[PDB]
Amino acid sequence: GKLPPGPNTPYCFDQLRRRFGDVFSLQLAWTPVVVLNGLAAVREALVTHGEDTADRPPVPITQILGFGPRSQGVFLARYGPAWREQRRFSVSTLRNLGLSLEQWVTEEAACLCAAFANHSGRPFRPNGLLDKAVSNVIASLTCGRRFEYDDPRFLRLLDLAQEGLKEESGFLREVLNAVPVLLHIPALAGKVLRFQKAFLTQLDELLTEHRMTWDPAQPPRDLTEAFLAEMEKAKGNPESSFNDENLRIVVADLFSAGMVTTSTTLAWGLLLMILHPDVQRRVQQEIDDVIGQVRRPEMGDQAHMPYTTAVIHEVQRFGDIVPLGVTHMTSRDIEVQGFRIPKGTTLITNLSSVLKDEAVWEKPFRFHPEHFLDAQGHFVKPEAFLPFSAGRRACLGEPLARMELFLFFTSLLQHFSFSVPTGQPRPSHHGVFAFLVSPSPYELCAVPR
Ligand code: HEM
Ligand SMILES: C=C[C@H]1CN2CC[C@H]1C[C@@H]2[C@@H](O)c1ccnc2ccc(OC)cc12
Ligand SMILES: [Zn+2]
Ligand SMILES: [Zn+2]
Repeated sequence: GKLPPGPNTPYCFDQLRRRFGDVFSLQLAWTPVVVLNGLAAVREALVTHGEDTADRPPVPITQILGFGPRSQGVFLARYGPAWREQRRFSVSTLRNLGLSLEQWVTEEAACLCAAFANHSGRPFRPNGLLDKAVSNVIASLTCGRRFEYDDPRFLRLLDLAQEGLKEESGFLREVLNAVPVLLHIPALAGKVLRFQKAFLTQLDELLTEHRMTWDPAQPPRDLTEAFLAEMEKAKGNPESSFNDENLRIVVADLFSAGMVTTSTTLAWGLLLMILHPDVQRRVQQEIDDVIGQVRRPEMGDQAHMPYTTAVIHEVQRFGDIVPLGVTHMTSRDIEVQGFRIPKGTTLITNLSSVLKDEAVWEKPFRFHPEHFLDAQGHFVKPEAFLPFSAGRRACLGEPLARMELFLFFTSLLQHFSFSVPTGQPRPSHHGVFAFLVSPSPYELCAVPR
């Protein structure tokens, strides 16, 4: 079996793809890595061989966060029953709460609009408030409450989360994962994940309060209550993943996976609306013709707003916030584009190469909403639209994220006209790579309509 050819990062991989093709390999430290580029490669790996590519590479430092065999959360959980039980529970719970989450999102959108209006037309960076609105949607899903935009514990929670994102990058974490033995030195153990650990600690305090107000004689109001109820039925069952050590991990996974993604996406959205005011006006025209100017947007509006739906999809395509997705690990030998992938290889899915594929999209490096329209103005979704990846491990947040993007974006453009402040440089459309790819900082003016 022949192996893939091969010898900041997103540009580098797209460079190597040019040189060695769509499936190439690397040795990143002591990890054999295979990178997949383009729709064909990614689907072959994640769908056709989806059974064998749905594992995660082990992360030894998660011991520090209370992880264990039946306590792996969902995002990093190894392929196996502790992942599948929590995967199915979150997917189902999200779905059940639809029957609601939309009500929580819609209320949050009105809170956000009111917070935007308080800037009375003066320039401001939108990011802070977008984070808060998006964080309160997760708060609503997980604990059945929101927090005020100036609640002290709410702000510390978001602060801890931002600092915890940074801890995903570093020399220290790379060494400790390589040799988990170094974790016996307390000086090192206490430093690796101090912000993520502090987040969980702050979270415990919220979960303890929620556990006091839970009414178990009523149907669960939110996901923590659904979990607690499952935890009751599972007392006496050492096989269950429904336990107090997993609860805090699963809820931390939903916050930390769901905040920065949806928020960054919305930040790209507003930036592209001030760089392309003509798209903005067309969206505001479609809003006026379908929704009007008083009534709050509802999810039922989306099927009648093909242009707004195109724009929101193009924001995700152009924004391309998670260029390299989330790593997978193979649990069996597989074949991709002919090449042999050994068991235990880390797979990197180059989602950027799918979203920006020049063979598929008309002008992939332009902001071009017609990427999702046909000449008639019908919304069409190409198969290369994979901002959430594919297969068994594809973003379980996707239905909620879709709801948030549509209800936050259209609520905002319903009530405000957005522009570049009249004395500043046209902000760049080029992102800042980090954990996520986010817009380079900008301010905007939001004036009522
Ligand atoms: C625009 C917003 C979002 C984007 C672009 C996004 C993107 C992604 C991607 C690329 C993955 C990796 C799939 C893979 O492993 O191949 C992922 C996984 C995941 N996402 Fe999202 N995400 C978004 C919002 C959310 C939200 C709102 C939540 C929670 C409600 C969420 C929760 C998760 C979880 C738990 C996983 C792990 C799934 C698993 O391992 O089974 N995400 N997301
Ligand atoms: C590729 C990164 C993924 C790994 N975790 C699950 C989803 C994302 C982010 C998150 C973690 O980095 C993280 C970031 C920020 N604050 C956190 C707070 C607690 C936490 O508990 C597991 C994990 C956190
Ligand atoms: Zn509750
Ligand atoms: Zn058509």
